[PDB]
Amino acid sequence: LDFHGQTVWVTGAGKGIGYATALAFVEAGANVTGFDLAFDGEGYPFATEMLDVADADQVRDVCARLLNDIERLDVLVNAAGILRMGATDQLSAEDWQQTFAVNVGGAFNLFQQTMAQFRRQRGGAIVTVASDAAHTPRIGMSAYGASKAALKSLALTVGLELAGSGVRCNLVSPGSTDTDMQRTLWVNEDAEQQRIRGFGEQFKLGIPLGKIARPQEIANTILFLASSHASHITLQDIVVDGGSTLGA
Ligand SMILES: [Cl-]
Repeated sequence: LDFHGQTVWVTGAGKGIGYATALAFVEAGANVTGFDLAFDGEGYPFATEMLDVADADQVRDVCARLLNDIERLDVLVNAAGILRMGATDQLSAEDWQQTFAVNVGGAFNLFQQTMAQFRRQRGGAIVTVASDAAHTPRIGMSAYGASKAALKSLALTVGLELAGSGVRCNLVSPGSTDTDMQRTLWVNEDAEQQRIRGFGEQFKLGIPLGKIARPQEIANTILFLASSHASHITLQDIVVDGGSTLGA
């Protein structure tokens, strides 16, 4: 999958899926810029822009600055996100509000500052990282799954709005993935095997392929959706979860 010479932006690029994705675009030849709240590593194989995707003004400022110097934004990847868990009636107000400002507002702000650019150049590709929790109700994640469902719907209507301009807009929806947020947030030790088996009691199915996702495996799916191999694919959402939702 060749991306040589293309300008690619990736949010949440500091860790996990976003970092894996930004790195994959570099390994595919692209000119990559990663955006995130912090970049605490000592080095990054892409250019990096500190940015709070929930701060609508900061997004306007950084995008205006970078759009001044780039002809063309070939690929935008929305991968920012935060996970706040709890039963619906126990979730704190802060957790509810920041879940939405990040998981939905983040993209919203990026769309508001980039959609003119996509209309100007008349093409390119967008991929947004939703979640399996947007395809199926998840105990403990009512708010998180709902933000990712709003994100998906936002991204699809944006896709319909730009299709006249020839912009393809798609989503990937990951299941359980080996990340630092997932590792720490497990704590049950053999938690990785308990996830693969499933939790019948909470109506959460196991994983038929018998393994959890690797971040590179999400990133590769994004690269396909961003590439010209997917030249007739728009408004689709690919679930990457070993089959755990049985295709839902
Ligand atoms: Cl700035």
